[PDB]
Amino acid sequence: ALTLYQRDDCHLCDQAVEALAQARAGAFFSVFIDDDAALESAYGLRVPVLRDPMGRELDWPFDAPRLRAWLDAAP
Repeated sequence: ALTLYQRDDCHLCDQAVEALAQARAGAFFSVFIDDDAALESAYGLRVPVLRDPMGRELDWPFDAPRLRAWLDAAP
């Protein structure tokens, strides 16, 4: 499963969600940075950001082909 770091009320984050569906990425779980100072400082200017089990990260912007390619480029 992937980890999608995002914040509440963000069009870019909603778009990442759609990219995950269109690229047919597998399972993913959202982690909202809003109430986490540490996550805010680390991803506050980058969200939405995708992170895989290996620890690799893909920062917005990314469309279906970039996402699907990033996934297939692992590990």
